[PDB]
Amino acid sequence: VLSEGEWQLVLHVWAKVEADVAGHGQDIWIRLFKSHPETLEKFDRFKHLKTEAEMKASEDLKKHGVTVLTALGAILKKKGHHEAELKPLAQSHATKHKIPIKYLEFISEAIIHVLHSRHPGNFGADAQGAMNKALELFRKDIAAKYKELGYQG
Ligand code: HEM
Repeated sequence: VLSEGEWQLVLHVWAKVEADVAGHGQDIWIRLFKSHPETLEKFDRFKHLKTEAEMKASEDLKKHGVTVLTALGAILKKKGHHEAELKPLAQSHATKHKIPIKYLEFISEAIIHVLHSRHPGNFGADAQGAMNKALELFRKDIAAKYKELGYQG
């Protein structure tokens, strides 16, 4: 359980991210694919991209980034009361896409790296600690759902 003070730090920096959802989406997925190439293999729709240049020019990848950040933003705004939002996400990622928990850890790392680079003034040590706590809560609850659904993860 996070304290109200910790949620405030998380939503304060997220408000800045919302000023340019598409741009943040691009930086995050590009950071992930470059740092962990194996994650790209899970997208039959993007597995052909060979360079950072091709990724940055992809309109479809940009669109998907917006979809992903909008879904994550809705969860964070619930401040822990996200049971209803997690069910459909857990089902599709465990049963259809087959995404291991380890890959959710990799994208959490990419999110923190991008926020640190673009928002240093609003992402100091205390704020980073609060964001890590929020993302750990997310992964913990998704993992529990994965188990109930029959996927090891
Ligand atoms: C930050 C956590 C993530 C969020 C909030 C998220 C959200 C979503 C959403 C909303 C969709 C579309 C609806 C659906 O199929 O459920 C989606 C699709 C998908 N996600 Fe995720 N996702 C996350 C992490 C990942 C990761 C780490 C991978 C793989 C490395 C992944 C792979 C996929 C794939 C393959 C699809 C289908 C794309 C397509 O072919 O159109 N997701 N995700």
